[PDB]
Amino acid sequence: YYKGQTALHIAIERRNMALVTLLVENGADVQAAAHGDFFKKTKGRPGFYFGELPLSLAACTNQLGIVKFLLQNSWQTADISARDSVGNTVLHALVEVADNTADNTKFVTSMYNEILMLGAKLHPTLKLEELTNKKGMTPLALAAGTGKIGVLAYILQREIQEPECRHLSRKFTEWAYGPVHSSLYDLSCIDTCEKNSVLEVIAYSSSETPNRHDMLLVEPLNRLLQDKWDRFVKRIFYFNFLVYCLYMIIFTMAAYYRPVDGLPPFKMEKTGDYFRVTGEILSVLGGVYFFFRGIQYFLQRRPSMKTLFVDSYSEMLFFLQSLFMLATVVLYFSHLKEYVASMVFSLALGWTNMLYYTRGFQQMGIYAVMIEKMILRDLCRFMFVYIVFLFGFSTAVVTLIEDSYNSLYSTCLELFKFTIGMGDLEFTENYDFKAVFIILLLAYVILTYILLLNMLIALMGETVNKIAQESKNIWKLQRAITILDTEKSFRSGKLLQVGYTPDGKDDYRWCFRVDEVNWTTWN
Amino acid sequence: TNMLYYTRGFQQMGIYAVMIEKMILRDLCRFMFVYIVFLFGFSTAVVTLIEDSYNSLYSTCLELFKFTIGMGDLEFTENYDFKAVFIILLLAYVILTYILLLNMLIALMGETV
Amino acid sequence: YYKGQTALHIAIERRNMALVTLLVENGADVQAAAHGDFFKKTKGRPGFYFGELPLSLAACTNQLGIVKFLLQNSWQTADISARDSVGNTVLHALVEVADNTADNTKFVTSMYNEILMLGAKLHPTLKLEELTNKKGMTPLALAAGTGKIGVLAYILQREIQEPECRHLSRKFTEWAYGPVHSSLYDLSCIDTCEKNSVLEVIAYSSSETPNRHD
Ligand SMILES: CCCCCCCCCCCCCCCCCC(=O)OC[C@H](COP(=O)(O)O[C@@H]1[C@H](O)[C@H](O)[C@@H](O)[C@H](O)[C@H]1O)OC(=O)CCCCCCCCCCCCCCCCC
Ligand SMILES: CCCCCCCC/C=C/CCCCCCCC(=O)O[C@@H](COC(=O)CCCCCCCCCCCCCCC)COP(=O)([O-])OCC[N+](C)(C)C
Ligand SMILES: CCCCCCCC/C=C/CCCCCCCC(=O)O[C@@H](COC(=O)CCCCCCCCCCCCCCC)COP(=O)([O-])OCC[N+](C)(C)C
Ligand SMILES: CCCCCCCC/C=C\CCCCCCCC(=O)O[C@@H](COC(=O)CCCCCCCCCCCCCCC)COP(=O)([O-])OCC[N+](C)(C)C
Ligand SMILES: CCCCCCCC/C=C\CCCCCCCC(=O)O[C@@H](COC(=O)CCCCCCCCCCCCCCC)COP(=O)([O-])OCC[N+](C)(C)C
Ligand SMILES: CCCCCCCC/C=C\CCCCCCCC(=O)O[C@@H](COC(=O)CCCCCCCCCCCCCCC)COP(=O)([O-])OCC[N+](C)(C)C
Ligand SMILES: CCCCCCCC/C=C\CCCCCCCC(=O)O[C@@H](COC(=O)CCCCCCCCCCCCCCC)COP(=O)([O-])OCC[N+](C)(C)C
Ligand SMILES: CCCCCCCC/C=C\CCCCCCCC(=O)O[C@@H](COC(=O)CCCCCCCCCCCCCCC)COP(=O)([O-])OCC[N+](C)(C)C
Ligand SMILES: CCCCCCCC/C=C\CCCCCCCC(=O)O[C@@H](COC(=O)CCCCCCCCCCCCCCC)COP(=O)([O-])OCC[N+](C)(C)C
Ligand SMILES: CCCCCCCC/C=C\CCCCCCCC(=O)O[C@@H](COC(=O)CCCCCCCCCCCCCCC)COP(=O)([O-])OCC[N+](C)(C)C
Ligand SMILES: CCCCCCCC/C=C\CCCCCCCC(=O)O[C@@H](COC(=O)CCCCCCCCCCCCCCC)COP(=O)([O-])OCC[N+](C)(C)C
Ligand SMILES: CCCCCCCC/C=C\CCCCCCCC(=O)O[C@@H](COC(=O)CCCCCCCCCCCCCCC)COP(=O)([O-])OCC[N+](C)(C)C
Repeated sequence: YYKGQTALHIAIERRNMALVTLLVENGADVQAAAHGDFFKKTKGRPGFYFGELPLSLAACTNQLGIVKFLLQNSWQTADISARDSVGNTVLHALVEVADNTADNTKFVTSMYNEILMLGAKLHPTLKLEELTNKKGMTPLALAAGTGKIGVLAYILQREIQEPECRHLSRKFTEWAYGPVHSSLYDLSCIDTCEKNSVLEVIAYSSSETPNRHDMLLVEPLNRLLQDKWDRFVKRIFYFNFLVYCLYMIIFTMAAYYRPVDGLPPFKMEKTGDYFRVTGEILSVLGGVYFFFRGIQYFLQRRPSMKTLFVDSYSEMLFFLQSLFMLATVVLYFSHLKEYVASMVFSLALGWTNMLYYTRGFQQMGIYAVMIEKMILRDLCRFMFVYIVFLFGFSTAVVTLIEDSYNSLYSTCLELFKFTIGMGDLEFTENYDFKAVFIILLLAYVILTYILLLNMLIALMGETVNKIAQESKNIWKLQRAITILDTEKSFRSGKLLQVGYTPDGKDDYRWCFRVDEVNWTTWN
Repeated sequence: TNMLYYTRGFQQMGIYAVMIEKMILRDLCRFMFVYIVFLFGFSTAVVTLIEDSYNSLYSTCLELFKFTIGMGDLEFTENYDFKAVFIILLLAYVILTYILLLNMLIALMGETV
Repeated sequence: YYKGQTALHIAIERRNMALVTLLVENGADVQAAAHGDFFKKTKGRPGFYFGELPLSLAACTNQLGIVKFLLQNSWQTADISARDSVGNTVLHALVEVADNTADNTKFVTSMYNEILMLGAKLHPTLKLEELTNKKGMTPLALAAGTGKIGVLAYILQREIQEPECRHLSRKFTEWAYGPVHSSLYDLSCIDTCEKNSVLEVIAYSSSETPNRHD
């Protein structure tokens, strides 16, 4: 629990820089391995993780005066990389500790700056940040995966104004003509990475992973995806939308002009049945595509059990459409007319799934997201209570009905008509007590139609006030996944020379030119 | 309808005519795209299921425009083969268009104002 | 791209008022014609437009101490009208540079005031603002067409309290009886103009033309 904890960790955590000097002189190392349960991540534990090592403790402790000592001393030669039981360095661990609190953000980014410079002052034989833990995650990708927008904003916009420590900048200003100043944001492992690009870790994040939808508003990401969109994804996406529209046009007439005379599999006799069979072939193949394209989404991401049903909603409804399609093949060869039952569900899913492709458009794509955030937030709450009432008063009505509205379906059906403006208050005279029948419908009308539908409109109006910004930020991620999937299924930015590493060479960098214009920054 | 031009000589009415513009384009265009996707989506799905004169894409698209104006019969055909399909598919239509998307329009149309 | 750019434009843009003094003494004119693609409007170009002329550069640069020098010197006699490849003067160009940012609004209107007075101190044989570019647009109509509400608010409400420079005011207070004070806003080329009244350029503006409705 307190395993590995030396007296030097006491000298640090108690904010006593004097004894940390003395304790290492006695032999007690500064590479001490606090592999204790208290000293690992919480995961249901009241503990604190800092990096398993003294240097990592002081960095995560509001202790800068100490951290410089753990390196600059003659007694011990504490390695600055110095991984732990999980591979995390001081820089990794210094991302594990961030909480997105503003007071924590200002602190971690200040400290995170200082160890980098110190890691360059002593020996440049590094690339600190290109080290990975035992999840194969750099601190950059670790702040993106763990949802640490504050650190991510720093690492991307990192500019250090001094000669030796500018190679570790990743925001280079190239030219300026007064108010105009032009940056050269580095793209190394934001879009092109071997392991865990920033974009492949924001967009493809698990649903919790906080601030999934804010991590892209971090400049240059909103601006780089819009470059990929305007350049080589707007053309492909609108071609994906074409083929899907044509596919739906083709699966629709092959469904509209289906046979009605016999059993399946029907047989080709006339010319017009050769045009539909292709319409049926070209229909099913897309259902193999959206099937395999859906299986891949559950084998090249392998999202958890929860992450089938909390954030993958579109990918489900194209896969689900494919299941109703590949149930429509099994039952068109099983000699069964229930393929139609599956086939109309495929159409209904299919056309509704145009509401996917309207994410290539801002005001329409935000609209498609509000629809999501109403189906789940306002319509689920509604349709639970509405079914309680509907089935509540239905039973109460069909109970009262005797001796064919003496049925629970038609009563639940006739009471669904009050809500669509088609309720007869006289759909039965087959009862024994009229005040009961009508007090019980007026109770239904008042509670469901007058109150609860109109209440839905109110809920549904309080939601729009809230998700106006969130749904734009959910829209840009949906377009991001569209950009990234297009890439995996064109290199952005040019290979500019920005400066020089502190060993003599040209620091070649793939960089994204941005052009801002201020009027108080005359320098 | 072009009287709604000349009501710009009046403040509270002329502002009203401008809100009408900024709803036709902002809220009703977004609505009537998605509404036609659903309408034509579920219509095809219904007239597919219909056999042997509601075996038509017009009248089905027409009868499904009646759920939104409060005139939708959930029994405008018995000419089908599967009733759960016909009614799950209309309730899907009603819930998505009438209960959700019209009432959502009112919400959008209220955030605009 | 950098065409026409002299070493004097360097001495200005680098905010060095000392070398601008020396460089004109060597013959390098202060009517220099920076007809370069970088020095024209963006229209899909990462450039900066200032007015194609040094006097126009410093006016659009957070440089007032320099602008008075480009006129008040014995070595060269920089014309204050001094049109460019598109006809814009310092006053026109000083509207092209406005962005409606509040920090830019306070700046351009302060500077836009100063060249007018200086344009009156040296020689009144002008009507600076009644000069037009090659679109037939004065700086007034150019701030209305280009959507520059901050400059437009200045030019219309322009009142300068001093004897010689009040003819360039266009907001004259006539009478006052304590709390009551009565203005006389000038209407010359707001409603009655030969070319491009302010109202005929706000209302009849293209749809982008920002702040049409403000
Ligand atoms: C026999 C089987 C019986 C059935 C049960 C089996 C399980 C059901 C399937 C599981 C799924 C259930 C879905 C329930 C309905 C709601 C769906 C909906 O709001 O999804 C919006 C979605 C948005 O994008 P995405 O999801 O990509 O974005 C996500 C998302 O934003 C996330 O928050 C962010 O992390 C991030 O942005 C990104 O990760 O976009 C679309 O889904 C495309 C548009 C599709 C239309 C959306 C409208 C709703 C249609 C529902 C009804 C279908 C049509 C009628 C069918 C009739 C009967 C057959
Ligand atoms: C997907 C979500 C639901 C959408 C649908 C929404 C609609 C409402 C929900 C409908 C769902 C339930 C449908 C009925 C289930 C089978 C029994 C049945 O049909 O009737 C039984 C009758 O007696 C009853 O129905 C009362 C017993 C309760 C059954 C339902 C469980 C309660 C939860 C669910 C209820 C919701 C409560 C609120 C929920 C929080 C048996 O009789 P019968 O089969 O009719 O046989 C003919 C009898 N005859 C010979 C006399 C003619
Ligand atoms: C102004 C905006 C629209 C307003 C109207 C809104 C209403 C909905 C929109 C209606 C617009 C389309 C109307 C149909 C076009 C002609 C084909 C036709 O009539 O039916 C064809 C059938 O098969 C089909 O209709 C399926 C093929 C798709 C056709 C439409 C293209 C998809 C986009 C548009 C669709 C929207 C999708 C969502 C949009 C994002 C051919 O058959 P028929 O001609 O009937 O011939 C009689 C056949 N009989 C002998 C068997 C009896
Ligand atoms: C094709 C979509 C293009 C999209 C753009 C246009 C926008 C869409 C807008 C408007 C729609 C306009 C067309 C409406 C149809 C009327 C004409 C017609 O087909 O009549 C025939 C019906 O046809 C069928 O039964 C064929 C059904 C499947 C067709 C799908 C294409 C086939 C695959 C290849 C496609 C090419 C792939 C390349 C695509 C680039 C008449 O025959 P029938 O006597 O009714 O007999 C039918 C069977 N029955 C016995 C059951 C009755
Ligand atoms: C080989 C037959 C040739 C003839 C076919 C005739 C065409 C008839 C149509 C459709 C019939 C074609 C077969 C079914 C396709 C299923 C739909 C599909 O895949 O959609 C995908 C297209 O992405 C593709 O890669 C599609 C395949 C390439 C297009 C080739 C045909 C287009 C020809 C015509 C070209 C235009 C010129 C015509 C006039 C305008 C959609 O993109 P996605 O990335 O999958 O995103 C959705 C999935 N997600 C939500 C889970 C992310
Ligand atoms: C077979 C034929 C299939 C149809 C052709 C399809 C292929 C060609 C498709 C698309 C090419 C481009 C279409 C025009 C877009 C205009 C832009 C616009 O107004 O955008 C605005 C609204 O969004 C819309 O207006 C889009 C409306 C829905 C999609 C286009 C209608 C046609 C498809 C319907 C019929 C489907 C059913 C089948 C029909 C038969 C949003 O603004 P923005 O523009 O995003 O502004 C930039 C903001 N941003 C940079 C932050 C993002
Ligand atoms: C037989 C017996 C049947 C019983 C009755 C059957 C009723 C069936 C229906 C609804 C059942 C009741 C569900 C109540 C949910 C409460 C709202 C909620 O949590 O909203 C959250 C949605 O995010 C989610 O993850 C919840 C999604 C709920 C189900 C989604 C499927 C709906 C598909 C379509 C089907 C709909 C039409 C149904 C057609 C019939 C958002 O909430 P929030 O404001 O953000 O706060 C929570 C924050 N949080 C997200 C971080 C947690
Ligand atoms: C919100 C808190 C939850 C409350 C839930 C409990 C509430 C329950 C309340 C009341 C319970 C009892 C009501 C029914 C009477 C008993 C049955 C009976 O014999 O009926 C008979 C007595 O004849 C009548 O006319 C009906 C009696 C008057 C009912 C109206 C007053 C109550 C309405 C206020 C309702 C509550 C308001 C609440 C406001 C907050 C019916 O006969 P008829 O119809 O005259 O003749 C048949 C006609 N025929 C021949 C044409 C066929
Ligand atoms: C959040 C809580 C939710 C609510 C929970 C609690 C429930 C709240 C809900 C409903 C409760 C309130 C309504 C009570 C209904 C009584 C029914 C009754 O008795 O019918 C009997 C009327 O009997 C008569 O004697 C009629 C003459 C009296 C006039 C009644 C007023 C009209 C009622 C209308 C109400 C509609 C408006 C409702 C607007 C509110 C039937 O007998 P009859 O033979 O038909 O009539 C006599 C002969 N005659 C026709 C010649 C006259
Ligand atoms: C053939 C006969 C044709 C009719 C005669 C037409 C000619 C005579 C027409 C108009 C003369 C004046 C009418 C009264 C105006 C009252 C002012 C008022 O209340 O204004 C308010 C509401 O706006 C309205 O009340 C206006 C309502 C619509 C127009 C007038 C109704 C008659 C035309 C309908 C029938 C058409 C169909 C044909 C009918 C046969 C607004 O406030 P304000 O007043 O603006 O306040 C000042 C604010 N401001 C300074 C910022 C702006
Ligand atoms: C939102 C995400 C998208 C989901 C889309 C996919 C959803 C698709 C769901 C389901 C797909 C399958 C449904 C139909 C059954 C197959 C066809 C068949 O044989 O039907 C028969 C089986 O008899 C029945 O009674 C129907 C079976 C029960 C259906 C109700 C449960 C599902 C409702 C929940 C719906 C989803 C809730 C979603 C909540 C989130 C019909 O026979 P009948 O009617 O009994 O007899 C005929 C009557 N007659 C003789 C008078 C003529
Ligand atoms: C965002 C996502 C959007 C949604 C997407 C997913 C879709 C969501 C939408 C709809 C899905 C939920 C509804 C399922 C409908 C089933 C239809 C069916 O099976 O019909 C069969 C009923 O078969 C029976 O067995 C009836 C007895 C069971 C009671 C059923 C409850 C009432 C359903 C009412 C529902 C209305 C209320 C709906 C309120 C929600 C028909 O057979 P029958 O011969 O007529 O009946 C048997 C004999 N009897 C009459 C003597 C009893």
